[PDB]
Amino acid sequence: PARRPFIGGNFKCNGSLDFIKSHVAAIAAHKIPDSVDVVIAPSAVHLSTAIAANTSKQLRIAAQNVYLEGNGAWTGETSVEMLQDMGLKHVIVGHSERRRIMGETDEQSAKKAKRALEKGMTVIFCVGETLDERKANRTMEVNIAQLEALGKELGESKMLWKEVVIAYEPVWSIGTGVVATPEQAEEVHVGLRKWFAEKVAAEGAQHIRIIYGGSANGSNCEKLGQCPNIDGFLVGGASLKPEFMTMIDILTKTRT
Amino acid sequence: PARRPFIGGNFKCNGSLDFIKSHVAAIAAHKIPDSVDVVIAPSAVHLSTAIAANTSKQLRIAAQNVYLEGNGAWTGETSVEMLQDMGLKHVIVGHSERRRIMGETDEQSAKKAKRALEKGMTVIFCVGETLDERKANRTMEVNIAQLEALGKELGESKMLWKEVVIAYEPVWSIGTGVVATPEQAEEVHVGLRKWFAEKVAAEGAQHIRIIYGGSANGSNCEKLGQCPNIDGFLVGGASLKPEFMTMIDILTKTRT
Ligand SMILES: [Ca+2]
Ligand SMILES: [Ca+2]
Repeated sequence: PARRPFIGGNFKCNGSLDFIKSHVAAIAAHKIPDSVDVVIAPSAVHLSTAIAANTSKQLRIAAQNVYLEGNGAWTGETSVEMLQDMGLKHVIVGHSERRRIMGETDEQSAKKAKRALEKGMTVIFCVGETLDERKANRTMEVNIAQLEALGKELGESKMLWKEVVIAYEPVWSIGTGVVATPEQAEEVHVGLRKWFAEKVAAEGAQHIRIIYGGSANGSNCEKLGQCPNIDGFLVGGASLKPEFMTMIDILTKTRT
Repeated sequence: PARRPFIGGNFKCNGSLDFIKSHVAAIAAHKIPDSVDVVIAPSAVHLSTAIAANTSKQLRIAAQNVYLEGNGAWTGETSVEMLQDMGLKHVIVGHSERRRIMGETDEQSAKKAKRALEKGMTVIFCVGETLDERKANRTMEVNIAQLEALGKELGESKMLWKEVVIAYEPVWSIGTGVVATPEQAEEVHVGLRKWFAEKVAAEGAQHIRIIYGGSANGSNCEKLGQCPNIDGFLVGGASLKPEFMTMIDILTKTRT
């Protein structure tokens, strides 16, 4: 029931070539212990540049999205095969900006994840409810439906769950500066542990990482990290700034 | 009423790092006259690699898609600003694989194009009808609705049309090996010229390029290129092969 802490930084649709070289170099220059997983996710056109600038043996690079077919006639998309050819092993799937703004459905998110996992990738799988859904008292029902879809696609092959990191990001917390309270986030995380224990495996539930995202930063992260079911963070805006490195330091001290 | 010929090659969701280096080098080694525009569009994660391998002063590199906002919280997307920072000036908008498979609407295609054009980019703007629509005798109505949307977004600023290249690709011809006959394609192109003359400008209609796509290759392209309203080609599968270079040679001889 001892879990390795995880922190991811999602650059989103931001960055120039020079900023990527500079900021990746600054993170890579920081001490990153071997006892914590640290991942950053640049925009797709910047992945090659980030890889070249990454001089750290610990720092990993992730893609922000992937398509759910292999190589073929899919103009504008990126395949799992392309990422692995570049040497990448991490990918974000189902981010709310894609679920709620660009119409990506529960099942499509689940199918993207399944294919990446079967190929041997680590998937940061995102779930979260909107303000309306929370007001209608549907928080846990929404979050569990999103996960259930993945369970459906995965099947009785529960071994693929081993490379899933679940990221809970309430939609009303994304980019708004309104971070959830420790009480709000821990409640949802506890909910998800119990679902995982019931629907997948009790021993598995003890080992899978569940991270919190949505306005997480260097000021508010320490208190959150003390919640027992919060294994780390998926960081948006702050991952573009010097305080990402400070978050790495605090995560290490809190949970290792 | 003399128009500069244009050929584009869309790699789609294909390629490895090594294949991109190798194939871009092979195209770049070919003689490309200054009297024809030649553009290739690698997948987004390969753009940097293609740029580095491109030793030609004539060859241009395009992106396969772009989003319709500037830099911000848009996980998985690419901005016009990112492309220009990389030194790119061409982008494909509204490819049918995105209209018909991934739900990209007429107006969204139009808004993507408008933003790219306002920033100074050249847009290869794709239109085309499905087999069902052609059977219901709606070919011209479909194609013109798709373009009208762009006219709507553009406005009384008809000067932005100067950097548009229209690509007609019947959907039933895309990736199927069923190329349209010269008669079928020329008919549609004539239709589009007349719309452009009526809704935009008679002098403009004399200068805008309209290219044909859909199973175009080195065997069937010469006859097509002799149609007066077909100014060149948007090439899919064949752009990944050695015959792309042969198509460049024939286009030059036919239309310059
Ligand atoms: Ca995030
Ligand atoms: Ca094409």
